[PDB]
Amino acid sequence: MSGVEGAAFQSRLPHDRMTSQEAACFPDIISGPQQTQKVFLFIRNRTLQLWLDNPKIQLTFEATLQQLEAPYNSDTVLVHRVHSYLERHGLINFGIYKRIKPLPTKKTGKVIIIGSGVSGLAAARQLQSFGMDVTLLEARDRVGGRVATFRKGNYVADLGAMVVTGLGGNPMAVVSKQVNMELAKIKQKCPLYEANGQAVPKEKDEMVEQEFNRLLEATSYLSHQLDFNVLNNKPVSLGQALEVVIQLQEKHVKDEQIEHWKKIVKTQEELKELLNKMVNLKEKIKELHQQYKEADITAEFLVKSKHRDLTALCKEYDELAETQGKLEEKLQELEANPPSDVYLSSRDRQILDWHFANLEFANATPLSTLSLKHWDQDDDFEFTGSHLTVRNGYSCVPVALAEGLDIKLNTAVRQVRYTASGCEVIAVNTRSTSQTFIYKCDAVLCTLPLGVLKQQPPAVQFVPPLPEWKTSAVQRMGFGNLNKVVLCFDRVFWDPSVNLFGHVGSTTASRGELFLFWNLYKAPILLALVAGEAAGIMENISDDVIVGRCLAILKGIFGSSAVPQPKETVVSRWRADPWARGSYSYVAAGSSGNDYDLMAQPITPGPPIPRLFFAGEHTIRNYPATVHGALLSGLREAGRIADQFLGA
Ligand SMILES: Cc1cc2nc3c(=O)[nH]c(=O)nc-3n(C[C@H](O)[C@H](O)[C@H](O)COP(=O)(O)OP(=O)(O)OC[C@H]3O[C@@H](n4cnc5c(N)ncnc54)[C@H](O)[C@@H]3O)c2cc1C
Ligand SMILES: O=CCCc1cc(F)cc(F)c1OCc1ccccc1
Repeated sequence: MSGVEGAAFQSRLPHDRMTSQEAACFPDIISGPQQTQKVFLFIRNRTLQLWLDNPKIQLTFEATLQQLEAPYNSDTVLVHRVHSYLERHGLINFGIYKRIKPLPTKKTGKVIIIGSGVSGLAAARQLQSFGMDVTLLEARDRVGGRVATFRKGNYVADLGAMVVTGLGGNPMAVVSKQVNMELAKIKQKCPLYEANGQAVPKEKDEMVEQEFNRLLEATSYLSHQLDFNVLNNKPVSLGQALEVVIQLQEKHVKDEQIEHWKKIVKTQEELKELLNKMVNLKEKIKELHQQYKEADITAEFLVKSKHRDLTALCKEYDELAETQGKLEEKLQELEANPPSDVYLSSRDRQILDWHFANLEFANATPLSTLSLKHWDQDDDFEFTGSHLTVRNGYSCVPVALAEGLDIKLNTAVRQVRYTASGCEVIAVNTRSTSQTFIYKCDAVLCTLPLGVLKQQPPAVQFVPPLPEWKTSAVQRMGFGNLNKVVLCFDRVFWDPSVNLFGHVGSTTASRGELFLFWNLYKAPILLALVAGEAAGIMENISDDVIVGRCLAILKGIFGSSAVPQPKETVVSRWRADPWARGSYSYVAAGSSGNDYDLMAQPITPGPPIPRLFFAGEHTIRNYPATVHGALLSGLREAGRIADQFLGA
């Protein structure tokens, strides 16, 4: 594919037609001749290409006009329109870049942003570029939110986001170039170790995995082909459907076991009756063998008759022992080819629970909480390319984003007042909570995590309270959990050529406890994941004991002598973290992707213009629970807000 077509793809745009969004802002193009539309698209793609080819400097209108070839560089008005649209919507001149045109010194409109994670920072930089007065209020003593990098000595380790999900179409590709993230592709191989330390043999790792795929497709067939979505008044969870399809495979195994037993018994009865019938014939021949020995002309003919009759019963017998053979032959082969005894052996199921845990990792919640119909509604939006880890720590992104922003750390928002005339945010200093702050403004952008919005009683009071249609969405939606244990050693004792290895838990309930180990970093560091039901429960374990359990697993895989005591350790507790209350959102049973749209919807105080805006990973339907989705949501909101307070 070409250069300009690649730029559309990298911007998540169809290279050869206009989006609905573009059709709204450029109606004259839609109703116009086909030729002009083709010219529009080329101007849009080429502008994106100029920006994506060098995202480190601002791409100005003037510079765009100068790098277009004829006849495109001659339609100055259209070029400005396109450049302005792309800039407003954050498709060019986003992230951190050298400004050509320095910042307008008289600001226009005052926006408070709640929260200094990627969504807040991304919006903030936009709004600051559009010439507004932006202040962020962050409760932690750092920026980044759920991007949190641990650094001590040579050790670098991410406690929140750590993976970049393909660069094709990914806005983080731009930010990576801007910020100089060291990215590294993740090697796919992931050996598993049973709870006793033994490696899972390849036959089984392969067999179980393929059966995990088949099981999971069956739940999709149930949902998206049989409408198995609402059972006895309740929406079906993924975990529930998974139980169903396992139960049928178990039924299928039991039934072919029954058919086999029936085939055995039938052949045994045949042999039992045939042998008895052969028994009676030996007796019948016993009595004729006796008459033949006793034996005149009627005697001379008596012998021929007795011989003719004695050998006829031997033909009957020899012919039955022939059938005797082809039965006990058919029997012997059936006693040797039993079908499966059980669908899953005890070890097989434990290994299968690993794959389930891996999916509870990806979604941050136990499977029995996920919406069967919608849990993967975002799959059509995945980026192309291999996944990467941030070898220098993902915190480099929000820290770069924070440069030059008016960011008030240790400032926790307690109440958001919004009315038709303006807004007031009330916050306390987390170091001296008697100290209070009152921030007047024209608009509030709320990037508070869904976990904080769900908090009952509320951590942040809204005045007037949020409308029912918004609170209903917040209650319906899922906010999951996921935790990491960071182990820093003075020497690498694991396989260096492997990024991942799995610990197969002993029980289904605990299947997510320390189930996946990551080797990601220059220094000798391991990350152990705690997923599913284990995530929330493990937060109540002291660090010394949970690390002891890691070392117990690792000493089982590598030997008790090869595993030294760690020099430094860190354990996340995202659920108990008051500024997150969880890891990220998931589509809960009974929710749907539509709730992500309602989360993004701004609030207008009744009689009118909107004042309270929403960004964050829980507000972007096609990219939830990700860093880039948070980034995209901040860009989106900055465009929405600038449209309102500067003009569309
Ligand atoms: C353990 C873990 C692993 C993850 N794995 C990945 C991964 O590899 N890749 C990926 O793309 N995503 C992953 N994610 C998800 C990703 O980190 C998030 O989607 C993303 O960080 C969303 O950030 P946000 O800006 O929307 O919210 P946040 O980063 O939470 O920002 C909200 C901010 O508001 C602040 N705040 C809270 N309450 C208040 C208050 N009262 N007043 C003021 N400020 C307040 C918070 O401190 C925070 O800074 C993971 C997340 C976690 C936690
Ligand atoms: O550590 C953080 C993982 C959380 C996460 C949340 C998402 F919504 C999407 C992700 F890509 C993702 O991170 C990498 C990943 C990819 C596939 C399966 C599991 C994890």
